[PDB]
Amino acid sequence: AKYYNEPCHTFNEYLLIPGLSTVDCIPSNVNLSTPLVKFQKGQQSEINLKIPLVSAIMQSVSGEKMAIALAREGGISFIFGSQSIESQAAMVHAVKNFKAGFVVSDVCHNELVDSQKRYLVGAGINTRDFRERVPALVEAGADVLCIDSSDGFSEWQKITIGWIREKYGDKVKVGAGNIVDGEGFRYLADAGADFIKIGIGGGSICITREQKGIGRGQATAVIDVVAERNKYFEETGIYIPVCSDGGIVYDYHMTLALAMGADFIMLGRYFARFEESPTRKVTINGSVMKEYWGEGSSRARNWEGVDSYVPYAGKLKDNVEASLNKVKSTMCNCGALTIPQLQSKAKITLVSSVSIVEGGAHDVI
Amino acid sequence: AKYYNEPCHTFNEYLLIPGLSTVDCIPSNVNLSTPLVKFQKGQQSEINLKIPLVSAIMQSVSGEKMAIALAREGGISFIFGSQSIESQAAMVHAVKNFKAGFVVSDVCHNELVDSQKRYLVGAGINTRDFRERVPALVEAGADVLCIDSSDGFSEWQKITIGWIREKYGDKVKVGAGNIVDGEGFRYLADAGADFIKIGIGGGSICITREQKGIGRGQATAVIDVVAERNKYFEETGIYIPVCSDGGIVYDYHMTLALAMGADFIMLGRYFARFEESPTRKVTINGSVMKEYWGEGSSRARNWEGVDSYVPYAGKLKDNVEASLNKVKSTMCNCGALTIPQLQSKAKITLVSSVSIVEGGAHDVI
Amino acid sequence: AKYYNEPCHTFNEYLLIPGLSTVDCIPSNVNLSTPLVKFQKGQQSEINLKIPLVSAIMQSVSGEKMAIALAREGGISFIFGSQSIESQAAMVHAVKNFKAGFVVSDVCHNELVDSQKRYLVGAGINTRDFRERVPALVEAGADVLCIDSSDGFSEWQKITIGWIREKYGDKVKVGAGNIVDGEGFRYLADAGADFIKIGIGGGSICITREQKGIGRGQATAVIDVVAERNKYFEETGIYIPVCSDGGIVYDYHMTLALAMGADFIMLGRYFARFEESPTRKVTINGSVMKEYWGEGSSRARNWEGVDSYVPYAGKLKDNVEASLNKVKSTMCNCGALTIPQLQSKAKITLVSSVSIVEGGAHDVI
Amino acid sequence: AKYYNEPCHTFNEYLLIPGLSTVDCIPSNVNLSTPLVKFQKGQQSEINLKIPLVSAIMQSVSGEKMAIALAREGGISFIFGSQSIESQAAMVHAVKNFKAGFVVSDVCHNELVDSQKRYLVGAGINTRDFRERVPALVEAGADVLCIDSSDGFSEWQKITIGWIREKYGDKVKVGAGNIVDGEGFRYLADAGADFIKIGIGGGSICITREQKGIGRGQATAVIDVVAERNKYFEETGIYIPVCSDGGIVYDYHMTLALAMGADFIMLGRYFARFEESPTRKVTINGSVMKEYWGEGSSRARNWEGVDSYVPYAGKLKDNVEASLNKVKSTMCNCGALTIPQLQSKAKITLVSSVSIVEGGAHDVI
Ligand SMILES: COc1c(C)c2c(c(O)c1C/C=C(\C)CCC(=O)O)C(=O)OC2
Ligand SMILES: COc1c(C)c2c(c(O)c1C/C=C(\C)CCC(=O)O)C(=O)OC2
Ligand SMILES: COc1c(C)c2c(c(O)c1C/C=C(\C)CCC(=O)O)C(=O)OC2
Ligand SMILES: COc1c(C)c2c(c(O)c1C/C=C(\C)CCC(=O)O)C(=O)OC2
Ligand SMILES: NC(=O)c1ncn([C@@H]2O[C@H](COP(=O)(O)O)[C@@H](O)[C@H]2O)n1
Ligand SMILES: NC(=O)c1ncn([C@@H]2O[C@H](COP(=O)(O)O)[C@@H](O)[C@H]2O)n1
Ligand SMILES: NC(=O)c1ncn([C@@H]2O[C@H](COP(=O)(O)O)[C@@H](O)[C@H]2O)n1
Ligand SMILES: NC(=O)c1ncn([C@@H]2O[C@H](COP(=O)(O)O)[C@@H](O)[C@H]2O)n1
Ligand SMILES: [K+]
Ligand SMILES: [K+]
Ligand SMILES: [K+]
Ligand SMILES: [K+]
Ligand code: NA
Ligand code: NA
Ligand code: NA
Ligand code: NA
Repeated sequence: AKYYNEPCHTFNEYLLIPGLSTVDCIPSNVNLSTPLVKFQKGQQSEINLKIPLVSAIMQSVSGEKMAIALAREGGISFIFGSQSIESQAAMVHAVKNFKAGFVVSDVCHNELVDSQKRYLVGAGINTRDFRERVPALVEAGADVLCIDSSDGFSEWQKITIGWIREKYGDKVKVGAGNIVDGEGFRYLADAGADFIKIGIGGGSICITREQKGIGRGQATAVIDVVAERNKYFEETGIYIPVCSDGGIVYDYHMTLALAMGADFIMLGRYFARFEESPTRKVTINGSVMKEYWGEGSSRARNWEGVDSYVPYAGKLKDNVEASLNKVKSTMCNCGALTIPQLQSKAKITLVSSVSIVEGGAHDVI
Repeated sequence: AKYYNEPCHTFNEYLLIPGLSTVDCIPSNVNLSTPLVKFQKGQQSEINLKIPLVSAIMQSVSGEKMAIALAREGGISFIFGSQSIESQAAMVHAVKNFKAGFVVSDVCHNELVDSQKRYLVGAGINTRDFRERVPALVEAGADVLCIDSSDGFSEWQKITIGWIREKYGDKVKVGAGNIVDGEGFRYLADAGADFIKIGIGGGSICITREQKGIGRGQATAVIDVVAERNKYFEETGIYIPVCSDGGIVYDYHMTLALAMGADFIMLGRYFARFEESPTRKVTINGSVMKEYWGEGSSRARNWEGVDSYVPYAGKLKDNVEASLNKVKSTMCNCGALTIPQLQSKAKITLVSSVSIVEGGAHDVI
Repeated sequence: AKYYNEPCHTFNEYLLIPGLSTVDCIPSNVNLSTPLVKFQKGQQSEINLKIPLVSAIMQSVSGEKMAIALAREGGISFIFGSQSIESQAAMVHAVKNFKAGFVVSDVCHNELVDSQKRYLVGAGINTRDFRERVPALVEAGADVLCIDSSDGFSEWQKITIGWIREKYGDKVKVGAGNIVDGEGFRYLADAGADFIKIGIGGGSICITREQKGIGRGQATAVIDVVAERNKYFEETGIYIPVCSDGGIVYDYHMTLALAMGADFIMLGRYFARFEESPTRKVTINGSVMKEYWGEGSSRARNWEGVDSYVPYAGKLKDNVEASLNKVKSTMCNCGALTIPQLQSKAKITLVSSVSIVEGGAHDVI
Repeated sequence: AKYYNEPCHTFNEYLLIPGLSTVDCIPSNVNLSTPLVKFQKGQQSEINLKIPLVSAIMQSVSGEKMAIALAREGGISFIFGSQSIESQAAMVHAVKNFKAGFVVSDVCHNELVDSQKRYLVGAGINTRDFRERVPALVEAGADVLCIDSSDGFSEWQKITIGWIREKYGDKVKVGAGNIVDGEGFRYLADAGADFIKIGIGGGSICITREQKGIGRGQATAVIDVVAERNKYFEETGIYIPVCSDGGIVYDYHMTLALAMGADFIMLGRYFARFEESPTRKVTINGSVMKEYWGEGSSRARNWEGVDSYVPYAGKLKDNVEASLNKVKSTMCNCGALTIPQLQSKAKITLVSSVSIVEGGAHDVI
């Protein structure tokens, strides 16, 4: 077998060490734009998010209301593919035609839209019924697709991406994953993926141990994939955006993920807490909660995972603004006005096993 | 004294990183056959389990019902030697002649059997009364034997194996152990053991600390012994199968043990939970349990250990099938269709002390 | 991004290994004097504390009573700058003119005073209203100033120090910070700071995680900054005193901080517990407590942090004497009669993650 | 300051890996004799314990009854020096003349005795009143002395040993300590100590943190001192026995300490639990306990430490026999018939931070 020189680490094990903060670096001047799909050296990505956040490909997270609310703030949602093809396509259609009208024939500056001023939206696909699902999603106006899988290091993803390239060329964008090391990244890169998703085991509703025992600390996975991605860019001139998917517990984990090289972040739990998630708001002994279940739970694929509750946080807007203000502020502490500058200048340290306690409040009531 | 460069590690500290999964790798096509006894280069083992699981040499685990139920699924049981010679021989006889008849003279495709279609069965032996016990076990039809001891790195095991080789040549198969490093493996190998058992301290009912303070993390022990075993094979052309005995807490620990090089796994607690274990099913406040005690407990050698209870799991069959389906699935994630292929391709990483939390469910109710 | 070879560590992870204790080293002969502001090689600092302790620049810690009580024992207080300029200046004035009289016009041997026998006092300043605040503090008789910030690695601190040097030359002393590595130290050194404050995240009332995720273990930060400070001294002949700010939980952490190279220590919680802190003494179910809130709490900047309680410890005097007696005693165990000698001779070891338990009381009721 | 390449470790972090156990190694044939005082190459120590255990120099442990009971089993006690000179001398006298008679003038094979068949006994001394105390202890018949201190790396110990050598030459044996590294060992060795005591912080009733912050993991201290001791022996031909003092929680820690090179072990808590300790047997809610307080507690030096209770274990004899049987058994697992052979052959591994759980009982009720 093959072993590694170092054990893997998660986001909670790192802290950012400040760099020189210049007078021009104030939160309001920080630009959080980031590339969504691959491009060649010297070019810009055809699709750029205005904020580096995308909602997870999950029944309990990315419905049409979520896709609209997130696109309004500059991010994009990946409508879950764990439903009928007709049903998923309808959600995509509804998001693409939201600015049309509520009836029949009887102003956000950071909104993410296409040349027709329509909100951008993504859609998850699987390696099974893609020959039928993909065309339906394209016709519905889906702006980007993403193969949804726990282990993307599969010949099935290569076949799926190939079928798409052969039928649509580079006109249909498709993300692939998840992978956790350079090998996996490289395989999906050569296969043609437009962006590669990183992460296995990190998800809040994912229990590696009580399952198959596959996975890797999210930080180590990101750092490793990013290095491979950069090597790949140098060899081929092709820059493939990568997504850190899962494991985000605190807002600062977002800054860490971006600093380590992730272009954007995929979150489930974070977004499930919002009013706009498709789940039910349930009140439990004075506490308003929201349902949250993984795609691996029996409750999902009935059309490996856990079914739970997350505290209600209110509307997506105020929460995302609060989170990103903290990211922007930290970026300035690091001397960065943009994500690429942060990825270049960030000073990232690992913290001791016997520590972390000093970081929080201690010896006080 | 002699010290080591690295501290030892247990199974819970590792995770498997996926490899390329090909289209032909589906769980149902995974072959879990594995060698039980040593053979020369270019040959096949005279005895091959159909599944890499064997039940522990314990009074509370391997009785005749267990031996039958496990052999039916492709594994083998080692009838405990902590009983009279006449008593142990009778159990072996009963298993060997089960397909004869229930009265007097008045279709499982993965069953493990001999050329006479009789279920295979093993039997534990000790370094004391082997001159009387061995012959009785052979006459009873025991297919394989195994010296049962916590520290097999002993001249007593060499003497026992020698007496067997001198009286039966290579016609009687005998496993030896337990050992935890290359030195111990090598000693029992040169002594003639047909398979070597790995593990000291890992057992669920074993408390190293509150005892002698001998032992080693099961993962490190396996990895070390396997390297020595491979070196030995290269020098002599003799391949000695090794058994990871104890420390298996979760199903994925099985995949880990095999990936690290263990040919098969010995379990006690896992099998004690089944209907077929010889212990009593006792109901405690709505919870049906089964008794489980170690061979080192006073409750056993009365014919060092602990006496406890394990939750009833039902019949052996459905449980073993569920466990192995998960192993097979993980093997495909690793790009392996067989155990040898898994041992060759597995990518095994250690996980941080400050982690493991990310792996399971977190920040959710 | 930039990574490090070792994870950071906190004070709780270290222990001092004794050196040769000579007959002349008794606690009463230990000199705890230490430099407060920078000087050139061959000179002495214009200001020397008699004890290496200074109270934090916080509303709940350094009021006029605290400044007087601490100066009497040989330390200095930094009157909080999170109040009106007129208000802060009045506190400084009151401390400077305390030995004048209680009415109107109708003997501590370790006291820290100026050439006029008046108690020394410091005052915190910010990078915003310094053009108005500084002059007012100088006129009031402030002996030393200190820019109060969580991330001193800022162009704003350079501008502030510059404005001070241009208007007052080297006649007005100003400390800067906080920083946690050589880079940050070097930047503030070249900027002209008279002393540099070390520490981000360590504070008892500071929660890095639930915030921005910036920081570093206090021990590692001190050790790193001190090495840079020593390198800087060798290159320029300028010795810049450094302050370990925050993270002190136990008295021995004080000895550790000094041994690692910190010239003096800044504490908040430690001093808040005293009668002389400006907060209210509140009795909670038989326990007399004192309020303690960080400057980052909403309760403070209303003229990021937490509001809490700390157990009442009584008057500053008896507590500081008890603490320093322990430091002095430990210094002799290390063969040191002075702080510089301790920094030179201390033998400092890191302790294992799996330990620390042996250090305290164990296996006893 | 001076730092180290590795963090220190305690006994709980190690396990012994078995070696070849020969047929002649049975517990009853294991010899636990060990040297108490220094000797030259080619010679034997003038005093050899029959078992490697000595009771701590504590008021709550080593009284006359303890000294008698322990000497009967082959060990020696160090009558506490924290009492009047007349009082301590009387205890020594009583032990030396126990085989005389209970009234006035009106058969253990492992007993430790002198040429007059009298039980051996030791006595602790301090660096203060030794000019009066020593003569009184010698006249009383004390067989060996030991300077009692938490930091033996002191010029005071050199002066004390010197005064003894000048007045008695090498006729009076005196141990010194405690130290935790090669430097300290070397200093007391050159000073003339007959044996050197290792350990600071390990004691069950010692709380390093809540004190001065001096100390080192007991295992690391022993390993380091032993290496220095062996180097010293090679350079001078003088073999100085060393004592691992404190930190023994389990019986296997005894085997570990000896395997790492300690010639003998000093214990406090272990012996306090016995009927023969001078403290009071107190019954607390059905549990018979014994008082146990450190020499650093105010309760002691009233003629830094804690006052507590330890569960009653009964008579010293049965307990020491049980403990040593386990040590002897483990020694055979390691292929050792004597302590020197164990120190030479022991294979000692460190165990992972994330482990230790596997070692004990797990996943069972
Ligand atoms: C597919 O959605 C995921 C993803 C993206 C991830 C994980 C996961 O468990 C599931 C659910 C797993 C399912 C439905 C089993 C099918 C499969 O193999 O894909 C994970 O651990 O990392 C990433
Ligand atoms: C023999 O069965 C075992 C085995 C196989 C192992 C251990 C163990 O404790 C016992 C019971 C120990 C007994 C009955 C003491 C006799 C002996 O020395 O064999 C263990 O720790 O690793 C493996
Ligand atoms: C300024 O006072 C501090 C200091 C000195 C430190 C920290 C901190 O949180 C605050 C409060 C932080 C505030 C009021 C936000 C403004 C700022 O950015 O300065 C810390 O973590 O290390 C040192
Ligand atoms: C002297 O007895 C000890 C010993 C042997 C040790 C320690 C200790 O705390 C005390 C009590 C400490 C006292 C009475 C203070 C006087 C002194 O300095 O000796 C310890 O930590 O390691 C070893
Ligand atoms: N284990 C499951 O059932 C399941 N369902 C989804 N997931 C993974 O977890 C991610 C969400 O993680 P989280 O809640 O944001 O930590 C998803 O985008 C996906 O990669 N895991
Ligand atoms: N300590 C004991 O009393 C005892 N009895 C059996 N054992 C060991 O534990 C193994 C079972 O481990 P487990 O329950 O499967 O974790 C046995 O095969 C044996 O090697 N240990
Ligand atoms: N987080 C906050 O609100 C806050 N307020 C003050 N501080 C920092 O904490 C220090 C006090 O730490 P402590 O209480 O002594 O551990 C201050 O000197 C400052 O550097 N942090
Ligand atoms: N801290 C104290 O008050 C105190 N008193 C004794 N000791 C140390 O602890 C040892 C006993 O340790 P333990 O109880 O056996 O773990 C003593 O021999 C001595 O070195 N420490
Ligand atoms: K900065
Ligand atoms: K795969
Ligand atoms: K000393
Ligand atoms: K052995
Ligand atoms: Na903190
Ligand atoms: Na998880
Ligand atoms: Na202790
Ligand atoms: Na165990």
